Amino acid sequence: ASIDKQQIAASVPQRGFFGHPKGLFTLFFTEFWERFSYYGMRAILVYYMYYEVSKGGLGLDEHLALAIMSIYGALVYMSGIIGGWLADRVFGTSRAVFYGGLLIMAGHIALAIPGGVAALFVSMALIVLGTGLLKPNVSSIVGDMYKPGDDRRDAGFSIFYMGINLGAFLAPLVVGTAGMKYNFHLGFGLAAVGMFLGLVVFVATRKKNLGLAGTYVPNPLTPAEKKKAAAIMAVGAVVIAVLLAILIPNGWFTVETFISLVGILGIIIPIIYFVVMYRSPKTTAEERSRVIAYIPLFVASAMFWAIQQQGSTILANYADKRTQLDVIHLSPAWFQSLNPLFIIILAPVFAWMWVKLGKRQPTIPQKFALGLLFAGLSFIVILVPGHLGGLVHPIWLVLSYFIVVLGELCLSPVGLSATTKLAPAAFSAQTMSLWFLSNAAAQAINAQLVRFYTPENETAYFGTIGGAALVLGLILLAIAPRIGRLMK
Repeated sequence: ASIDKQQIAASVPQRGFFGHPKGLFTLFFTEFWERFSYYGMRAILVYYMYYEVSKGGLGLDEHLALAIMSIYGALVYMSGIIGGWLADRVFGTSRAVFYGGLLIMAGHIALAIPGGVAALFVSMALIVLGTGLLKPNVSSIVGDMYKPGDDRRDAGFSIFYMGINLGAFLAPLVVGTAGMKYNFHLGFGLAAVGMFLGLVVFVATRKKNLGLAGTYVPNPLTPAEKKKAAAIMAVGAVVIAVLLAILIPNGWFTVETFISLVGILGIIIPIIYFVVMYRSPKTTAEERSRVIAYIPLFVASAMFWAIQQQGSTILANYADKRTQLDVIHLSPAWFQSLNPLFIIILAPVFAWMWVKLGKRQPTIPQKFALGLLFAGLSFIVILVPGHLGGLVHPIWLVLSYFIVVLGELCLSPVGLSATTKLAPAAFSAQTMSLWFLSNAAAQAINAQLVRFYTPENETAYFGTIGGAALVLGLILLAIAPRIGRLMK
C-alpha cells in the first residue's frame, strides 16, 4: 500500500513555516512537547522514587530507584524496535504517532494522579509502549513532506531534531522546578499537560498540514503473514502464561528480576547480533573483516553512553546528596538541562572546527576514541572534589557534564556513519537499530553497576569506570589507523 512520494508530498502544503511546509510546524511541536514531557518527567522521577513518603516520595531504596531509571531508556529502545515494525507493517506512521501519544499521555496521568509504587509500574509501561510508537515513527512523517529532489529536506530535519534538545533543556527548568519546589504530582501533571499540547497540535492540524503523509501502510501484511503473525502471538501468549505461572508463586516476579533480565539481554543480544552479521550467508569475506573491525567501536560507544547516561542517574543522585545546592538555591533536577544546553551551544563550534581542520581532522575511529577519553575524564574530574568531607561545589559537577558533551560531539555525530560503513550490505535497513543498540545496551549495564555506587565506594566507583574508559580510549587510538583504512 506504498504511495508515490511525489504524490504524497503533493498533498502537503509546501510553505507556511520558515520557508518550510506547515506540516513541519505540526511535527516540530508534537515532537517538542513529547520530548518535553519525557525529559521533564525523568528529571524528577528518580527523586520521586527514593525520597521520603512524608516528602511526597515513594520511599523506595536508592539503589533500586537508580536501577529503574537506568533500564528506562533501554526499554524504550526495545519498544521502538516493535513500534517501527508496527507502523511499517500495520498502523502507518501517522496512526502510530497518534496511538503512541495517547498511551504516553495516559502514562503521565498515572503519575499525576494520587498513587504509589503500582502507579509507577503502570506509568512506565504505558510510556514505554507509547514512546515505541511515537519516537521512531515521527521522523518518517517529516520525510514524506519533501518530494524527491527537494533540497529543503536536510534543513527540515535539522529544525525538527532541534526540538529534542530544546525540550530536553526547558523541561527540567519547568517540570523540575514545579515538582521539586512544590509537589511531585504537580510536576507530573505539567508533563501530562505538555504531552496533551502535543496531541492537540497533531490531531487538529495533521489533516490539513500533513495530508497523505503517514496515513498509509508502507509494507502491509499478506493474509498468509497475518495468519503467521497471529500464530506467533498465540504461542507467545502461551509462553507468557507459563512464565507468570512459574514466577508468581516462587515470588520471582519482581522488579529486581526484571532488571537482571534486562542486564543479561544487554550483553547477550549484542553478542548474538554480531554472530548473525558475521555468519550471514550473504556476507562477503571483506564484510566479515569489517564486522570484526566494528567490534571495538561498538564497545567504545557502549562504554561512552554508559558514562553519559549516568548523568541522569548516578549524577542526578550526586546533585541531590553530595552537591551544595545553596551557592541562591539550586534545584537538583536543573542539572539535567546542562547536557542539552551544552550541546546546543557547542555543536556549531564543533562543526566549524571539523571544517577548519579539513584533512587534518581525526578519523572516525579516532573520534570514537576521543569521545571515550573525554567520558573517562569527566568521571576523573568528578571524583576530585569529594576526595579533597561535606558538600562539594556545583562547579565541579557542571564541568563534569561539560566534558561529557565534548566527548559526545566527537563520538555521536559519526556513530551512524561508522555503523553504515562496517555493516554488511544486507543489514543496511538495520543500521540505525545497531547503532542505537550500543546506547541501549549501555543503560542495561548501568543498572547492574548501580549497587557499586555507595558513599564509601564513591571514589572507587568514579575512578574505576572513568579509568576503564581512559584505558579503552587509549587502546582504540592505537588500533584506529587500521580500522580507519577498512572504512568504506
